[PDB]
Order: sequence, then structure tokens, then C-alpha cells
Amino acid sequence: TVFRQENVDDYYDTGEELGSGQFAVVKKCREKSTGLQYAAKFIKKRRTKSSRRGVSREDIEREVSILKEIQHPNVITLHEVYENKTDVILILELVAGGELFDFLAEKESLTEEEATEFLKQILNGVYYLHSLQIAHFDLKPENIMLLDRNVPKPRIKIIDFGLAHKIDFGNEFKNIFGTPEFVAPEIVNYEPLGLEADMWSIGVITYILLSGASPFLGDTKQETLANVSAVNYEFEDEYFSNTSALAKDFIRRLLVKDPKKRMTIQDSLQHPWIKP
Ligand SMILES: COc1cc(-c2ccc3ncc(-c4cccc([C@@H](O)NCCN(C)C)c4)n3n2)ccc1O
Repeated sequence: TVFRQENVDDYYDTGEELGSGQFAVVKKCREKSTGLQYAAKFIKKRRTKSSRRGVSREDIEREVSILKEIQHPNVITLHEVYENKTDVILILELVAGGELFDFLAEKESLTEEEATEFLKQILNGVYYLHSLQIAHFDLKPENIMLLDRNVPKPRIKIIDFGLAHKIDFGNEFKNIFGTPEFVAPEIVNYEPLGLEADMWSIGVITYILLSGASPFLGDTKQETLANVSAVNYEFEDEYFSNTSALAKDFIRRLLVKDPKKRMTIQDSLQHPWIKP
């Protein structure tokens, strides 16, 4: 409730499509008053409760409510919100550098030290979010973007807060959602969820970052899920032959089934691999 009612086209020029999901499309746009470039996320409203072809207003308002709070170098910022008959339109800080892993895939090689420089930025972003009791709940390589890929030290921005939740002290939250490869066993098993689920996903991201292989990815969705639940993974010599003992220890402390024994974001930043 209380989103801008004006025609967004009266205030922005729209450009190329940047990405699209089942119920959303992101496009480049330019604010007319300033000439500054932004991103516009057009979210389809479901409009009727029985419809499966759009997003519930509860979900839309939850994402907007969280984005409104956020101001940090490694997380996307919200500029404006518009609404018309069919869509809610989020005007967001533009991140034009593409996915982190596409950038890395074009490099000649990448040392562990160099890898940890990008990972530290992700850690810094999540540290901010967890400090505000916000769980992202959809951390995966495609939601790790670069602001500008054409600078000496490219900056990471975490995007897509469609699944994000404020962790409420008084009531457990359970749900099954997210991408099988990257979700924690508590999500798979419909158990109580919290900030800890993000740290598991960071462990998966770190594993792929160093090896280019995915730790739990099986030959069917159900097999992937079973791998996750049983924490069935290996540092395959083919992929991890040049990886340090400390890097493996970092990952092992994150890919822990019991959320209460999993390394926290605060502790991950003090781990000797990250803070020598
Ligand atoms: C997709 O959901 C969001 C995207 C963004 C966001 C903000 C600024 C921004 N600049 C560029 C992009 C961008 C560029 C390319 C692709 C995408 C993304 O929508 N692609 C799909 C990501 N995920 C849903 C697989 C997003 N974004 N995306 C922010 C909050 C969101 O909930």
C-alpha cells in the first residue's frame, strides 16, 4: 500500500531487458529529471488469490519493506516504487557488470587469495543483512552481481530479495523454496529456518568459486535434495588438488547439517582463511 500512482513512463525512459524470472522482468532505465541510470523490476501482481500467474501482494510488500531498510556497498539499494493495474515496479540501483562467475570465467587464472577478495565482499554484504536480522534465503551465484566489470577492483552487489525475510523472535518460520543445489538441509526438510541457512549457501558458493564444481548437484532434483540432506559431498582430487587446508576447513565449517553448529557470519569473518 502507498506506492507511486503516476505513470512510471512519465518519469523514466526504459531500455534493454537485463533479466527475467517467472513473474518479473528487469530492464535498464533512465530517470528523466537527473539523467541517471537505474534498473526497473516489473513484478506481475496475481490480482486474484486463486491465480498462480503472479506474485501475492504480501510477498511484494515484504520484499519492498526489506529493501527500504538497506544501505550498504555490497547490497542493491531501492530508489522508488510505482504501481499500476497489473504491476508493481521497483526502481533500483543499477548493477551493470553481470554475474560474478561469468567475469571470473573469462580470467586466465585465479589464485585462492584473489578468490577470497571477492568472497570477502559477499561476506561483508551478508554481515550487514544478518546484523539487521535479515535472511536473504536465495544466495546463489546468479544473485551475486558486479556493479562495473571495467574497473581495477570490481565491486560485488547482492541482488534478488524475493525470498528474503526478517527473522521474527516469537514464531518459527518454515517453508520449501529456492534452488535445490544451493538451499540448506533445513529448507529441504521443512524444518525451522533462520539466518543460518544463508551461511550454508555461502559454503556452497565458496566450494564452486574455488573449483567450478557444485558440491551436491545430482542427476535428478530429488537426488540433489537427498545429497543436501545427508551432507553428501567430497573435495574431489580432480577439482581440489591445489586447494589449501584452510580453504577446505572454511567450507567444512559451513556445510554443517545442524544450523546451531554451523559457522555464523560473524565467525566466518574471523576464520584464519579470511583473516590471516
Ligand atoms: C530479480 O530480483 C531483483 C533484482 C534486483 C536487481 C537490482 C538491480 C539490478 N541491476 C541489474 C540487475 C539485474 C541484471 C541482470 C539480471 C537480473 C536478474 O533479474 N536476473 C535473474 C536473477 N535471478 C532471479 C535468477 C538483475 N538488477 N537486479 C533487485 C531486487 C530484486 O528482487
